[PDB]
Amino acid sequence: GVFTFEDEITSTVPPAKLYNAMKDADSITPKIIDDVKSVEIVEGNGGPGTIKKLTIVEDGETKFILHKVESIDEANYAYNYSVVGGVALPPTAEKITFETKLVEGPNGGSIGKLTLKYHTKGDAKPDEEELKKGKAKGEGLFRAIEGYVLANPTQY
Ligand code: NA
Repeated sequence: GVFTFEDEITSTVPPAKLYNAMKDADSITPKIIDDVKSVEIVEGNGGPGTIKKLTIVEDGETKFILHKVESIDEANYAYNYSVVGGVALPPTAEKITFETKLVEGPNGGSIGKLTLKYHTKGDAKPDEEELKKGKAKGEGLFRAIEGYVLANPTQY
């Protein structure tokens, strides 16, 4: 089955602008996040079903993570993807889905609605520790994109 967790975060960047930057996560992420070295398309054209391979060098040792693009809704500022392979994925999980939806902020910013879905093998409830890592990962990407936009205002 599926275990679901919601999280909400705010930004000072307006949603249309953040969303445009998200589309460039593949090039933005390696620059901002020290451990991320590259993001490469294994299969597909960037649309749903696309598989991406992230190369990371935590410590001094290389690691791969695999993402699958699930859906996009540009009009509603949504990007959804799943972790589908790599040591990030525990054996009790078929996949971990990260959904991001941006809405308008009261003062010219955005509200990020982050949804985390764990598809477990035999309805294995996620660990306090596992979730913690998942919450941090989703929050980390959002901050990486936001940070790039705030640091490079002419870009978007
Ligand atoms: Na990097």
